[PDB]
Amino acid sequence: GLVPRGSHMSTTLAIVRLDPGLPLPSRAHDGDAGVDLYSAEDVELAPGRRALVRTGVAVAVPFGMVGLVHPRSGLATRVGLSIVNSPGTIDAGYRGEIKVALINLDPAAPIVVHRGDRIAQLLVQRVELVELVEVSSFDEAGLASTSRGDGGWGSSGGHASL
Amino acid sequence: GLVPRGSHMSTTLAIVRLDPGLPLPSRAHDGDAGVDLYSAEDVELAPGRRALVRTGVAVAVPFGMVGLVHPRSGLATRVGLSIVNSPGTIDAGYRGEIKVALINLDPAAPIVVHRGDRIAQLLVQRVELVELVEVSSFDEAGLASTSRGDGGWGSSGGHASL
Amino acid sequence: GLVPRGSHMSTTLAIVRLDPGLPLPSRAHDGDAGVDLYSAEDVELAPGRRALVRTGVAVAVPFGMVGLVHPRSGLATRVGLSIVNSPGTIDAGYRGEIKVALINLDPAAPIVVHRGDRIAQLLVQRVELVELVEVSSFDEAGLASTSRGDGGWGSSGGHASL
Ligand SMILES: O=c1ccn([C@H]2C[C@H](O)[C@@H](COP(=O)(O)NP(=O)(O)OP(=O)(O)O)O2)c(=O)[nH]1
Ligand SMILES: O=c1ccn([C@H]2C[C@H](O)[C@@H](COP(=O)(O)NP(=O)(O)OP(=O)(O)O)O2)c(=O)[nH]1
Ligand SMILES: O=c1ccn([C@H]2C[C@H](O)[C@@H](COP(=O)(O)NP(=O)(O)OP(=O)(O)O)O2)c(=O)[nH]1
Ligand SMILES: [Mg+2]
Ligand SMILES: [Mg+2]
Ligand SMILES: [Mg+2]
Repeated sequence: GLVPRGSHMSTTLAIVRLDPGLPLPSRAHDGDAGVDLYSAEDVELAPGRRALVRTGVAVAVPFGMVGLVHPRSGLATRVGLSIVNSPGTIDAGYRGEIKVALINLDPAAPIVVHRGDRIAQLLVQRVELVELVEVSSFDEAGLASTSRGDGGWGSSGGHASL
Repeated sequence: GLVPRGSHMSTTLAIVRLDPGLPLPSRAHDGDAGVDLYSAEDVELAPGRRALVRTGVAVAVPFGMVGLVHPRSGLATRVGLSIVNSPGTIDAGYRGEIKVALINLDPAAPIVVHRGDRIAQLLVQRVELVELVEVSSFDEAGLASTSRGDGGWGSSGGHASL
Repeated sequence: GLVPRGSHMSTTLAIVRLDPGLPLPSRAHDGDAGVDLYSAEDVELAPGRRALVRTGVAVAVPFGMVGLVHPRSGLATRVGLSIVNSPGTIDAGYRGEIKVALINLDPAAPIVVHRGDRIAQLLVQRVELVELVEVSSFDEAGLASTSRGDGGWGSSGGHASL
């Protein structure tokens, strides 16, 4: 129960298990970035299909932070599982159930998810709650020219298509 | 106009409305992680098709930060809308128009986007501007062994496929 | 070799080039959020197919941070290249090779990746290593009501489908 001096600053996350039959989300290994979310339900996804899957939890992301729902890498490579809105963006004011928009990006093999499978991971990070300052031009804001300028969308090269 | 003591530290984001006919991006609710980006154009996406869509804004993400373009959850589940390069990564030096690489992941129904629809959200976060230190092995860097080791890509289990 | 007073706080990332024939990952422009990852191999992706591609590097993300593998925007729009598990989540304890789960989201044109192409970018950010506090209800935790409440999944509108 002792908070190591190292962890004095670590953030608490209130969580409600809407489905008490599932374990609390946990990190697979010390230092892992996210806690794994469970599926509360059985669902089968044919190739190309998506589903909105309940995780059985609600959280209270602190004000000034964001929760982020990321796909797991193993299911992504092994069976083509993804998340339509990845990274899913959990707002600090949200008090509903976290759901995951799973999608089967494999062309031929269905994906079967069972209740209690670990289907995604939840990260928590600080976010800047931006105050927009509208300007007529970045010059007017007295901003210096930058190296990148308006270069984007492959401008630096690195593939034959670019 | 008073900055609450709580918000003293909040980050300003210079923004140019390249399309002045669109509202400034805004947070839907207090504490929300992102501001919603508008489409500056009408575009129809057949199943499987993608488009590079103008948002009508340019921003100056502060040095030491990153802008992040995330899909909205409702369009993702309701109509299969996604973003090919999600999360889109807006560099601090970028001064061009923010564009969104929308894609229709539904197998059968086209997606119609109208000018003035909210099609994505923009977050701003700090980023570590990494100094790489090349080493011959993590041992040489005197790094301690870790629990995870070289485990990845589903190593912790949690689905029948893994 | 002088660390500018401005960069005193900048984070070092230990890296092993498992494939020494590839350049170290680098930022395309000052201030860019990520370093570009190379492919260590040649791979051809037919429409809809995915592959697990080696980058030739291993890193040691600091404890309290996360590495994030993001797609590049140019390949995403030009040829439909994406990443199945985007954003890929590199844990601080991981000492294996970084791999990228590339996928071809174009319906008709194959994507050819050559060894030495820049196929993704790696960001490093702080992460909150969450301590979960289970509560019976957010009321019990004495949390105030929020504007958003349980609204999600398009609740704020902004498209005809919502
Ligand atoms: O969703 C996005 C992503 C990028 N961009 C712009 C801003 C960003 O700084 C720039 C380059 O983004 P990436 O580095 O993610 N893509 P890529 O490496 O292909 O382009 P470049 O070669 O210019 O770095 O493109 C957008 O407008 N929207
Ligand atoms: O794009 C990625 C993502 C993950 N990885 C490696 C490093 C990360 O620490 C490890 C596990 O990532 P995930 O936790 O996102 N996937 P999963 O939960 O399936 O694997 P594990 O069960 O090992 O945690 O896989 C990559 O090499 N590239
Ligand atoms: O993966 C996710 C993403 C969002 N959500 C919930 C929490 C988040 O606060 C809420 C809204 O998320 P978005 O803002 O990303 N989507 P959208 O803009 O469509 O919904 P809203 O109009 O309610 O903001 O939906 C999930 O449960 N899982
Ligand atoms: Mg994992
Ligand atoms: Mg929203
Ligand atoms: Mg780039």
